[PDB]
Amino acid sequence: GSSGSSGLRKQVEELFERKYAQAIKAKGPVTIPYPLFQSHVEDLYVEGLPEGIPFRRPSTYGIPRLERILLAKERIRFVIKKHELLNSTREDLSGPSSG
Repeated sequence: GSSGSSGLRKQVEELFERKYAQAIKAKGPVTIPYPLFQSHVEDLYVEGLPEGIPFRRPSTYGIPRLERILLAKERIRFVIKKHELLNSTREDLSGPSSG
């Protein structure tokens, strides 16, 4: 039972952020606001997703569900209609360093 080194979730986790970061040309690790997006799904929403797989924490999706998301990565896309909507919320991350 060894996990960590390369994992679907991680793959998606990095992907999700990646796409998002791309939408903001971010060469760094960014966080995806589930609320800001949930409260504003008419502005902030993920696209290119496969069928039967919405835009939610990849820490829930099934092993097979993730794979697809990775297979749709080519299509996957993050539309940031409202940018400001993002800004303002708490500011400052503060925590450990991941890379």
